[PDB]
Amino acid sequence: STGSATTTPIDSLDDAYITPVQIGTPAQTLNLDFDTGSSDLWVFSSETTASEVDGQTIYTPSKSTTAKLLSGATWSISYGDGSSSSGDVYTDTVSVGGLTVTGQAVESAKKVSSSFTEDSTIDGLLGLAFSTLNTVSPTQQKTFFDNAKASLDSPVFTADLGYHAPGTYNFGFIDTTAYTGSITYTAVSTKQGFWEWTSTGYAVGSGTFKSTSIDGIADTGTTLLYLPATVVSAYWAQVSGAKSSSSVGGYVFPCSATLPSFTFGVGSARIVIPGDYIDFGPISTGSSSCFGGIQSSAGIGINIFGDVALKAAFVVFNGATTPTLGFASK
Repeated sequence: STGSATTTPIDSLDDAYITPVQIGTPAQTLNLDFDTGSSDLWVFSSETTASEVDGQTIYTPSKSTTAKLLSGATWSISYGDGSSSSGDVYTDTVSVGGLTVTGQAVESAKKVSSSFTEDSTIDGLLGLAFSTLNTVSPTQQKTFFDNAKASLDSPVFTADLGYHAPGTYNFGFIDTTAYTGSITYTAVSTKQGFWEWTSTGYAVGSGTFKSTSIDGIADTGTTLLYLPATVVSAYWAQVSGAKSSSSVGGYVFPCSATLPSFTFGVGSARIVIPGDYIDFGPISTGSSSCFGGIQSSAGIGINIFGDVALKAAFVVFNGATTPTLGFASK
């Protein structure tokens, strides 16, 4: 089997991407944030504290003839940005782009943090990291991809995120018309539960490529590109007037600037992020100071190849017995 679904930016800055997902019988379609950095499929629901729902579409398990409460199961997750959610668990039928999994764990939120409430466009998350990170207790549950992968034509999914435009998540096949050149594959460590890999280096604009190992994670659920402070300082030094602002929480730059590209290495291959992918717009409405899309990872503990990086590539998440990642230009 295969599936193919369009993913759409939630706003004009590409702050996140949402993908429609059918849950239950009859189908209830929710728009979920596909997140290769986590491993829970959780949704706003009829069980979510009413004051914490503000415009989201909810899953109502009592209206699904295939929903079954997973007895005794609870979940609770906290994300790297400080947001969180928790609740109980159903199993139900879940379909993405024509690919159907029966008995998928659907984690129904009883509580969500304010950042989720305040984002009316995101109805939940669909985790695509390794199932070892799933938070369901006392019996850990499998991700949608883990449940589907034996049925797929090939045990892979691909992320093709757009810049200020829709893109595609495919399951089970590699669309050879969706990229240019070849796909370069690179080794993955699953020891932390992530799609963790080592970039071979970087360049700023037309500058010389610096060969240096940068261990990080491919994370579709993180907006920005978080890299070591040395790398980030080298990038922003090429933008007149850019500075790290402690009050804002990262590098900012004059909105009148023209940003240089940023290149990262995948083996001997090179992925070029155009400068305008690095512009996240005014820090507050009407400001002429703009927020940068490349930020230091120093306070995180891990480097993160988030959407800023991934949207410059066609990315293969190869879930073979030994997982690998692939990157192509597009």
